[PDB]
Amino acid sequence: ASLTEIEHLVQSVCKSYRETCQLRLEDLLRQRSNIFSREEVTGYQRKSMWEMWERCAHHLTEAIQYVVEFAKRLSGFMELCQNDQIVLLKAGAMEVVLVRMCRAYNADNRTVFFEGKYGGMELFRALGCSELISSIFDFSHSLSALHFSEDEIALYTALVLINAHRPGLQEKRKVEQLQYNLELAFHHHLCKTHRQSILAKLPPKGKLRSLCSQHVERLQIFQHLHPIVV
Ligand SMILES: CCS(=O)(=O)c1ccc(CC(=O)Nc2ccc(C(C)(C)C(=O)Nc3ccccc3)cc2)cc1
Repeated sequence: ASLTEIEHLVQSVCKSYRETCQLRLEDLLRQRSNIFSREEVTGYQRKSMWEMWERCAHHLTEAIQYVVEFAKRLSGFMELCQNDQIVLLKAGAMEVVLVRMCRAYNADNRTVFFEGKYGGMELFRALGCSELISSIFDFSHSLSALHFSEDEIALYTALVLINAHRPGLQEKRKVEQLQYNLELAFHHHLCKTHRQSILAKLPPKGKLRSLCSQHVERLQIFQHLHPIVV
């Protein structure tokens, strides 16, 4: 893999992320002053846990759909067998969402974009799972503070997804080769942008898995068997 191949692969992954990022970064940041009022917050707190889990699942499933599309545009991804595609997506899509969603987090007032406005962790009271939400907010606070560029998000989320250690993979060696090229690209690009300092600051990969797994443990009771097309 020449300089040209790596630098192509960078530009390419950043293309596919931009065409699938769901909400423009620009819009997210401008909407930061649009904050839920105390009345609006109380409205969400009073909702049943069934309705809140349903709404949140719906928004997560939409976010996953845009991640499927991102994966469908990674060159390498389609070359894999139907089984591994599904395996990487089942395991990975939600972890990508978690990373992506840090774009919708405002560290100044500890709020997240949700149904057209910004609100704090208190919006989600009715869900019951306060430890989890706090962990998600702490994680996002942490990721927020190192100012991931959009291309950094693209390169990083591509590696979140293209992970050769996922159990169930039938063509593991192929995923490794692809994981390896995405690593060269990420590192290459960090080098050119003088951003190599973020590497030691990234979360451990087991952290994404655990937050997303903890999530699904407290969601299992309300939602399972989600249709999600490829
Ligand atoms: C993700 C792409 S994006 O364009 O940046 C974006 C699109 C749409 C939205 C609006 C939007 O769905 N907000 C939203 C949705 C859910 C949650 C909660 C309920 C806390 C949640 O469960 N978060 C979570 C995320 C990943 C993994 C596990 C849990 C909080 C906020 C926000 C950001």
